[PDB]
Amino acid sequence: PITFRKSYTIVPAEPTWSGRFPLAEWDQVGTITHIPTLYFYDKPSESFQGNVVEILKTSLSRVLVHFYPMAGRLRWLPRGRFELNCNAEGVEFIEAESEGKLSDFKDFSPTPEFENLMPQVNYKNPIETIPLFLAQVTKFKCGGISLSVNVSHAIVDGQSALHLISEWGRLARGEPLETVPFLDRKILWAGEPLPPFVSPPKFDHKEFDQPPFLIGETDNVEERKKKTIVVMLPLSTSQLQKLRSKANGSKHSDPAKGFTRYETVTGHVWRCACKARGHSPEQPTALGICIDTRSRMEPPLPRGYFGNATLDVVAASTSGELISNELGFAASLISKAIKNVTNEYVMIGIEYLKNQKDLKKFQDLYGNPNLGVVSWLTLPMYGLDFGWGKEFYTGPGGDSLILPDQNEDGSVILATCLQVAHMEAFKKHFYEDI
Ligand SMILES: CC(C)(COP(=O)(O)OP(=O)(O)OC[C@H]1O[C@@H](n2cnc3c(N)ncnc32)[C@H](O)[C@@H]1OP(=O)(O)O)[C@@H](O)C(=O)NCCC(=O)NCCS
Repeated sequence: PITFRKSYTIVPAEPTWSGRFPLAEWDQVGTITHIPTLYFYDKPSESFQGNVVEILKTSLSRVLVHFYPMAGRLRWLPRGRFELNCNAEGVEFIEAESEGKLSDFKDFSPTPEFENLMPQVNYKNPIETIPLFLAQVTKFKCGGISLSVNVSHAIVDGQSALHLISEWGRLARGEPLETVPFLDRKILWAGEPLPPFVSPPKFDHKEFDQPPFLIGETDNVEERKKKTIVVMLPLSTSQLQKLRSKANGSKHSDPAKGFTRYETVTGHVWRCACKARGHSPEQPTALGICIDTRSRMEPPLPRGYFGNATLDVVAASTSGELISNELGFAASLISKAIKNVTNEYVMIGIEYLKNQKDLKKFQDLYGNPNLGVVSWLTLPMYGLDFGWGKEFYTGPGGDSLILPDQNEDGSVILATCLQVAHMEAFKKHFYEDI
């Protein structure tokens, strides 16, 4: 319920480098729409006499000096490629008021009806009118505050978007940058040939293939149209210890290193989805894993590298093998697909994309029979202070998310997007068939 909405354009507070800015291959594939994050704050203490909206606008303007690419626009190039125009056209900031209360919210979680709180984007508009960054602050009726931030995956991954947001808070409190951004995407060979390969590369990565369809049909529009649903499913510390010890008992597990939380939960989720979808045993199925490459390259990417450095790697199996084998088998498929990602693997993946004739077939928003599990377990989300205090909740809006549980260290919450026809069976196996 919204009672006021007023929208402003924010440009950097000082002149900034202007011109044409080429993007890494990872910038131009996968998700190129906006990553949305929500932050909720309690009514500021009586101590606070600053101006909330003005603090936000002013510090955003100052932080855009150091992150000036965020203030630019995209422009299409030939062959599905695109680049950034650093033109300091600016970002959209919205100040809004509501006559709802913080206490009206049933609970806090990526949920719809929150859309009055998020700046909505019209992706059919011409590209040079679409800001890469949109923020909305909303004052509620009893003094609570909400802040949604929406930042293009076409120019950053989630790590770099949260870097931007964190520095925004720091500068609003008047203190210096924690991590200086490294902005030159040439370090990732943006718009440039890779070094020569010593040994010629074998282009055999699973993610180069297109994800399978359901065994009967020949394309996936029928599945794409079906009604889905998001449910939040907690996993307590002890449930995770059970799942993990069960997976480590399998001889596919690594000795001296167990399965991680991500590996275990993701294998469990893949098995549960397979059981719930009632596939024939031969049904191919692929699971997508986001992998941050920053520290996986040699040389590792520079500290504070600002851009997309995350790639989606695929593990694949059949529904019947996943269902019929123990949990450790599935987890070992996840773990093996992750351990494959060495420096050589990354460079071969970039070379593949450089040599593709059209990137449009790797862009825009997967589901049944396939799956994606995005780890949010290490993203520096928490403690964003502008300051009227830290937030009391923050979270994001075929993909499921593994979020940490901000109120019990080590516990997690799966944000699961599945078809309505399969959600009930999924929940049942998720807890029971532990
Ligand atoms: C692929 C990935 C998900 C695998 O995670 P993983 O299976 O936990 O394996 P890791 O090697 O990263 O970490 C092992 C353990 O040490 C911790 N850890 C290891 N390296 C770490 C690092 N560099 N920073 C923080 N924590 C780390 C992890 O939290 C994990 O702990 P857990 O088992 O208690 O959960 C992870 O490495 C990754 O790339 N994360 C990226 C998520 C992301 O960027 N998503 C947003 C995309 S827009």
